[PDB]
Amino acid sequence: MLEYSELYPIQNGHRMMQSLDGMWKFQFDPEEIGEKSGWENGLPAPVSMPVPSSFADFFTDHKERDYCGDFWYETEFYLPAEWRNKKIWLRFGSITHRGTVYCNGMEITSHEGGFLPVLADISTVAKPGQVNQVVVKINNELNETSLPCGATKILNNGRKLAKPYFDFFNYSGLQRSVWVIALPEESVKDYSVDYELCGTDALVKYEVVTTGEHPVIVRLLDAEGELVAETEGKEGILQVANAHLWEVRNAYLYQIVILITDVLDEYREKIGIRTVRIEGTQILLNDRPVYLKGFGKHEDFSILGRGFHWGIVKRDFECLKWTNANCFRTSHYPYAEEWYQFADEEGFLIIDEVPAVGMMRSTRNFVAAGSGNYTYFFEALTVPELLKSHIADTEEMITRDKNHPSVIAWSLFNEPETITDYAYEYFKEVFAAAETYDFQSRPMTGAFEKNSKPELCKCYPLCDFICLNRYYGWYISGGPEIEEAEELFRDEMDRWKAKELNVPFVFTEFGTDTMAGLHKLPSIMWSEEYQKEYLEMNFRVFDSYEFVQGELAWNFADFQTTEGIMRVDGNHKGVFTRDRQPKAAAVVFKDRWE
Amino acid sequence: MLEYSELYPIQNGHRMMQSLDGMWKFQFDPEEIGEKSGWENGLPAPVSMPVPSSFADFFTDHKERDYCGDFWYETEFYLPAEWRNKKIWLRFGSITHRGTVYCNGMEITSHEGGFLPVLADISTVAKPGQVNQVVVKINNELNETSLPCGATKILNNGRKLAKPYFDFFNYSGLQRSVWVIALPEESVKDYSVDYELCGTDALVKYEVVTTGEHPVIVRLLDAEGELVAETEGKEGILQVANAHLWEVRNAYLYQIVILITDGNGVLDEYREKIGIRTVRIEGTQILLNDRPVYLKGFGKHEDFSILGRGFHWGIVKRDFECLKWTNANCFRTSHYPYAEEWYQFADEEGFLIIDEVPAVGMMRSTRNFVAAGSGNYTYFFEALTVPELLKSHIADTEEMITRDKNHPSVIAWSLFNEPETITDYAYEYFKEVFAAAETYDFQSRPMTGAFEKNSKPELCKCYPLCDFICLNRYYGWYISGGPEIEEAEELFRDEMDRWKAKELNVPFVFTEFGTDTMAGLHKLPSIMWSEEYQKEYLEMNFRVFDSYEFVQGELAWNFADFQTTEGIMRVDGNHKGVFTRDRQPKAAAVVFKDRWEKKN
Ligand SMILES: [Cl-]
Ligand SMILES: [Cl-]
Repeated sequence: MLEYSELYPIQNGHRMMQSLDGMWKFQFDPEEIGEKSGWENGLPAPVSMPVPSSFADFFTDHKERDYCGDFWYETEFYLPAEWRNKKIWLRFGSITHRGTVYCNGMEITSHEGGFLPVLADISTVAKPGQVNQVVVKINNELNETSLPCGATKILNNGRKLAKPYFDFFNYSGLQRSVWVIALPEESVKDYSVDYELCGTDALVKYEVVTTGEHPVIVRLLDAEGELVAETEGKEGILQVANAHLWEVRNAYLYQIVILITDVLDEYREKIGIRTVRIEGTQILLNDRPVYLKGFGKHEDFSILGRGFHWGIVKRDFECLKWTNANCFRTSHYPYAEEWYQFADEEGFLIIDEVPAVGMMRSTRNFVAAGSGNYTYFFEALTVPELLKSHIADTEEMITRDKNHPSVIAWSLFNEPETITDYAYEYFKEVFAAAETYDFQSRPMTGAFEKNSKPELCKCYPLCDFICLNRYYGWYISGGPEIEEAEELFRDEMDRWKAKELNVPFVFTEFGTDTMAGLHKLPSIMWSEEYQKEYLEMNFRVFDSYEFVQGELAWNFADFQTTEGIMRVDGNHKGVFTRDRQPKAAAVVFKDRWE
Repeated sequence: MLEYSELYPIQNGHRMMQSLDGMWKFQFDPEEIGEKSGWENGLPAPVSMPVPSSFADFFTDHKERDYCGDFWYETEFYLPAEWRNKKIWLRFGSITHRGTVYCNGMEITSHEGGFLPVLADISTVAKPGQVNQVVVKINNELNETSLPCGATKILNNGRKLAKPYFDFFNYSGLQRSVWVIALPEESVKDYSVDYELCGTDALVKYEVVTTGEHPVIVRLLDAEGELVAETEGKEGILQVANAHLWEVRNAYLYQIVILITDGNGVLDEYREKIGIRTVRIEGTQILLNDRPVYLKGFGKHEDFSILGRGFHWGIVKRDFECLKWTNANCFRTSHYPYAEEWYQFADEEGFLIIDEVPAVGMMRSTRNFVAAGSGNYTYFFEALTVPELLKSHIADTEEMITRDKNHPSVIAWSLFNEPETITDYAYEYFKEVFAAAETYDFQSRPMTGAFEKNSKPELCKCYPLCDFICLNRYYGWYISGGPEIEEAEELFRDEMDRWKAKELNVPFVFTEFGTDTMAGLHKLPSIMWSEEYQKEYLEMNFRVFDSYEFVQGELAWNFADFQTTEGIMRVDGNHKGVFTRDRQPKAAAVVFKDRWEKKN
């Protein structure tokens, strides 16, 4: 279990917080001489770099956009003098992909994983009342011992080029907000809630972790601040009579309030009373079935790359609502915590995905996810280091996101090898670990490439429901062969039906690249009309199987990828353009999903 | 009465034809010296030029693209020896806009009007069994004394620049096929058919004009070649028992055969395909074969990448497959008569045509699309140029009607588009055009024209002349667009309520309505110029149309993106197309398909 708290920062009497967002100093370190040359003390010749954002798309030259290797940030903040006697942490929403944090010259901690928060305890070096310095050494290379997976090519000048095993640009930097926070010396470290429904009434079971021994009181407030339940102890049950349940696209948020007393700490968070259970082939939310309708997405916008902005969230949610979606998948990595906060208010359902993408050794991975070629990926001697990373990223993800009502499943892989017992052994461990970290035991899943065929795949028995990525009519029998493609699709769904697994299937990826404004009569692959015809055919197949309980189309919006001959300025399978405007097919979803 | 035949060329024993399409020789004449310098005998420094085609879009520099003034074409053809003792004509489908034809050095004839055939009798100068020469001086300037109307600016270096009073590019040259043909010394010059429906049977009234006095017999053949009627005489009635009528989008064509007989011999033989059908306006209704018809389709343009107005059959084939997928039954030949092939093919496919003379730009404005609702009168029909303009307007009408009157597809003549009509000088002008048109058409079929918003119900003086009234309105675009579209609808309905209150008891067709739409431009919520806005503008205008019993047709503007003269309001032509210039469909094309599948 973890040496820090994953809880979002708040500001009350006992807990303080100050934003470090703004313009930082930035400098590339291509010869990797920073540590030995005093950069922990300040950067020798930096530039200005916005935070949060991704560094790549600001520059005007290739070597800098495509930089791969070591690079540094530095900034300076004044701590209020009133934060003596408090524990003081730096909280980075993310450090992509790995980094060591230095503060006032001292190395505080290093982290691996570029999509989950990083906590640095600077209590012993922070100078309250004075100006303080923070310096972060970051690395954005890809390998097969960390997620997401890939490789690093050295070119003739010795400069490094990222060669990912995934299909999305390797944005990196400090992409999410950065805080400095003050906690009490005895503090709430973690807590977990589970829900039971008793007719109209409800139980909120909870457990609490603290950095101390003092008694804990837990209060639960309704939307208007009035009290509805109170229990003493670090373990308890809250009784909410005539409970107001969090519903799909109709949220109700209670407020939990955790206290440590003699009052030493207070933590407050919005939660939603709802239950998630798989009965047979159905997904039950509050004991009634739900059908998932929505999109795979990316944290991706012009200029900012993966940088968080609230304006992107607002628009992306006003578009999801306009299509009448109810659900999205945080593909292929946990998002910024603000996305889940807002999903909670709006009643969207989230499949939360750990970044286990790239577990097949292929640099053009999307044509290759149906080629039939096994890459011997889980037979290699780096696999134990990889497994340790994957489990640690699952643990940090679940701890961070488990108390959001919108999060209803965990996706623990996208398009890996599953056709050999080497991969069963691997994934069995991962699921085992995820089952222990989630106090609610909500459904665990992953998304399968076409190569994980019903006859050969070893891993679908680990899944509570099964997610399929399928491109019938695009990478398989596309264009004039599109009727062959429908058959082949039905052929496979027939074989899955024949297995009588009695579990739900969700299509988590299907789509066509579509250039906005390419019209052709008759339609051709890449036009707007072909996208509509494609979707109308996948819909017919989905609607032919009682156990298909969900469609998450790929993608919500055009996004940026590694450049290559099959990628025309990124990936054009969006239903919206990258500036968040709808292609002709968005209307297809809107109508179907009403 | 015209000094030549408008009859399309055929090839039998009595009548022979030869195409002159190919690379011709071409030369600009900016100093206007060709005649004094002997260009009538050949050009001194030519380049090659495709025929048929408009010259403008081939070149890579502005001076040649935008050329305005005199320019010359030349080619050479071999006349077979066997054409001695025939009358030999050159037949240009069109010479744009005016020209003078020369054959082996000799001025044969001159013609004014850029969109109808030019016939030049070269019988005295032709040399059969030898190689012959044709040379044409063309001028593409615009003025206020011919159609279509514009003006001509002289730049500071002496260059002429066309400044049209219309919104389409001033393509010009030899835009249509060219033939040399041989006719008999006694030939059929002209004929005309009218029809009456007799239950299962039908009458084909007719009349023939020849160049001599030998007698005529007229035969009528069904679709399979079999004889169904015969009559002696230059005027007659053919009696067709168990007639197959020509019906909208369900065409049947008879062959008519006109012979000039020397007892047991044949002197001339002309064959055209025709279609029995009747057209009549009864009250507010447009009756085809005695049932009501709702017009659904488009205003078009003879326009295409590289070719300009140049004629190609593939442009036809694609454009008709698109109209059929759309479920249209109609189109208007805005704003000039088309190549004859367009009509021939509309006959096979059963489309209805409104045939438009080129009477456009009768109002002095160079940005004339912002000005058809401005409210500003330009005294256009009180100028002393007007009597000359009237004469060539009538002349183009007579030539259009004489040419096109025997196509079943042609159900009405449009004699103006967006002129000034709020004035008695304009009533007196158009009373003459309409009176002329009535006489040249043997079927006395409906005559109309299209009115700008400026020609309000209270002010207009010209709508009485029309058998039905065509309106060009842009409520939701030029008027009260974008955020104000709610208001554009109430304004529209207020105008229609005033037309209603006049109780004119005539049908109204909407011949223009549309929005510039950039393919690929998507906005949510929609904005003027987005594809989404096109669809909404349309849904709005349909609600208005459907609120009025007397609205009996809707021709959207335009079938396809097309080229205009350039300027700040024109992003590479006009983008009111429902299809792109390369004839693929924007999102509002299915709006039409669905509405029109489920009308009548
Ligand atoms: Cl460069
Ligand atoms: Cl130039």
